[PDB]
Amino acid sequence: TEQEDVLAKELEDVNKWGLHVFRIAELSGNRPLTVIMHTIFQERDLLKTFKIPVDTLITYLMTLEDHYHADVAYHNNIHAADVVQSTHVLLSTPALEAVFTDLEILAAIFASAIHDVDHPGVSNQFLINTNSELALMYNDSSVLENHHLAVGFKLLQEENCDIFQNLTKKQRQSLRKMVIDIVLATDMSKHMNLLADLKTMVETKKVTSSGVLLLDNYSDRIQVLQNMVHCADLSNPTKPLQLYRQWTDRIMEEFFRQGDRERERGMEISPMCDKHNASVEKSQVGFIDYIVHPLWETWADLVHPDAQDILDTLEDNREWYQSTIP
Ligand SMILES: CCOC(=O)c1c(C)nn(-c2cccc([N+](=O)[O-])c2)c1C
Ligand SMILES: [Mg+2]
Ligand SMILES: [Zn+2]
Repeated sequence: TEQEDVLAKELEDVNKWGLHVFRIAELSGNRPLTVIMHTIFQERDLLKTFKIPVDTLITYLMTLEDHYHADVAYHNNIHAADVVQSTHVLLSTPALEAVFTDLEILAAIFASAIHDVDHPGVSNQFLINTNSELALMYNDSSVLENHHLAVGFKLLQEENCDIFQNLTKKQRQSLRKMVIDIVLATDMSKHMNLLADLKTMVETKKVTSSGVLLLDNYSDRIQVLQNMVHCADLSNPTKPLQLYRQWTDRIMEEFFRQGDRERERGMEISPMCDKHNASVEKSQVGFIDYIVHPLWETWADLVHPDAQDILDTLEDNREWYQSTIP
């Protein structure tokens, strides 16, 4: 089949920054997370290493993917597939060669896959301000992130979905802890603290003669994995412009829908959520200057000079967005 052939060809770029993820979503019948996760697991030999039955992996992935909302413009299965694939590329950074174990690799990829599952398309602050059941359950802290974790793990208990069935008890405990530590770190309210700690690691950085990072204890290892997945989460502005612009269109649609809910409820409209008073291009330049560039520049220092091409693209995109402002 032509559709199946073109999908296979697009998936050959799975190890590259700038994978045509939207095209893959279309060609796979809206199954980018399932096909990209399966491809990556095969590429890294994770099914054999952890004795994961192929049917079990696909069943879990399809179930997980079904729990991403198809009517949420940004925080959906395409975003999850994109973060998974971006983490997969970051794990292959020369400076991290042989740094992480297969279990740590599995944890980072799994964390990426479930990190926004069942996202309702509204922010933690909106959930807190509307006295939502989610904010009540989670006592106003990392409300969404706790929920994404709970759903991602609970789905492993569905029929033929336990992809970790052949891991030892110790491996399962370690993976669970790492996944929780990683997904909770994707809460944007923790960004400044995560970045501050990453900068501290860079200053005291220890490397081999080839530039490979030397991370001994759990605190340092998980910190790098947390920042890696956080970078993947915040990687849209570092992708080829055609991809970045699509992600911007999607987050603005999602944000505007939240603002529409806020406006009708008589709530103050959140930043970037007012479709009648928006400055999309100025907001992207601000996002890059204050959040994305500071993070990626620090990551680039940690793995110097492996992230130079990513940083170059980010700066090209910032320049272009700035040029659209008269
Ligand atoms: C593609 C442009 O993206 C954005 O402008 C943008 C802004 C601002 N915040 N966020 C955002 C919102 C919730 C969570 C995260 N995240 O955890 O990375 C990022 C995005 C994706
Ligand atoms: Mg999130
Ligand atoms: Zn995300």
